[PDB]
Order: sequence, then C-alpha cells, then structure tokens
Amino acid sequence: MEHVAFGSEDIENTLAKMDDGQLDGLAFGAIQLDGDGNILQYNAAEGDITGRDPKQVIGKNFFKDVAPCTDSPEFYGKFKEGVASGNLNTMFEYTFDYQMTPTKVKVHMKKALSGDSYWVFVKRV
Repeated sequence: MEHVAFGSEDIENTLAKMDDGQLDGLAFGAIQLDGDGNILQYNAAEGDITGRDPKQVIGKNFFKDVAPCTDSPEFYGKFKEGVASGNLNTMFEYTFDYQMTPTKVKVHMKKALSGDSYWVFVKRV
C-alpha cells in the first residue's frame, strides 16, 4: 500500500508520479477531474466508499452523470470557482446520498500539478 496521508500538503506532488495502478494503493478515495468535471482517474477506494465501479466511471461528468448530489453551491460551486480562478484548495465534510446509503465523508479538493486538472480525495468520517 502507498504511503501518503490524506490532506498532505505536498500531496499534489506525490501523486504527480502515480499511474492508475499506484493510485488504487491509497487509503482514501482519489478522483482526478478536468475543468468540465469529466473524470480522468478514479481509485479503488472511492469505488469502495461509493459502490461505483472505477473503470466504468471514467469519461463521465462527475456533477452531471455520476454524482448529482454534489451539484450545489457547497460542492460544485466550489469546484468551479476554483477552475476559473486557477487555484483550489478546500476541505469540507459532506454527505454522499445518491442512489446509496447516506455516507458522511470528508472531502479535500485541490489543483493538480498537471495542466488543467483537479483532485478530490475522499475518506469516511
């Protein structure tokens, strides 16, 4: 298993070297998004938390298609204030309830090193 702590400050660096293989190795959910919110990567652990199948969720819109319950000011709005600003780094608690048992999680979103793309890291709470 891969040694990185959630909320780690330099985390967007650490993961800069991970492939889809090394990503499934973490202790917590990891989604890589573009600016439109289409999903570029999606780890085993977020599959574990949400019951979604990592491999099929790739290419879908996170906020249109995969998780409509994050299409609020308090999540999607955040995300998109970040994308136009060019910078994003926020952590917050949040309840995933879409087509699933309501699950309280903590969320950290953050801009990745790579061009136009963003992470969301998720862990139970």
